[PDB]
Amino acid sequence: MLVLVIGDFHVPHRSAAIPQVFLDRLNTGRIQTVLCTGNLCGKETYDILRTLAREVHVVKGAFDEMQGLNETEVIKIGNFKIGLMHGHQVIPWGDREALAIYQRQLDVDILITGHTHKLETKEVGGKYFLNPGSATGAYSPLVDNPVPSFMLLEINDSELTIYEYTLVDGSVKCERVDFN
Repeated sequence: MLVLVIGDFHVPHRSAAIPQVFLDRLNTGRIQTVLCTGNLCGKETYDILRTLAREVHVVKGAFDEMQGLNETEVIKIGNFKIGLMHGHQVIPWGDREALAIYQRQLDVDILITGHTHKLETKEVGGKYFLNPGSATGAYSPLVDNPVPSFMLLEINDSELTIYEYTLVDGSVKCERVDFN
């Protein structure tokens, strides 16, 4: 099971484009599932996501207006129950304890959130908290210099691998995080 974790595409009145390199890479992968944190540019973004994987999941973002978008979603992949939400609702923002409360609320092994516009992989108390950052490196009050980012998860049962992709200084960088 290969899962593309992406989100935070658009900010109102600010134009952002997904880097072509990310698109070229994403277009050929055998990506089974897409978990999107929300904040889509519009229908164009959804069309793109539909091309990447058979199964696409999108939660409601701060600026999302698409009808039928749930605030939270829970998907089971391998041995992991995955919780997904935009993360603007987690107050205080990005706080470990606040996120922990939501993870417990959703009763999931993995909690995926965006909002911060900073990609982060963290394991706390045997639970995993993942943020893929902004795919387009969109403006955020929270971060001075956001960079385009996304995550690819390789899950085989209880084995979790995170591929953190970021575009820094015009050159793509990738880091691998292993969890058992």
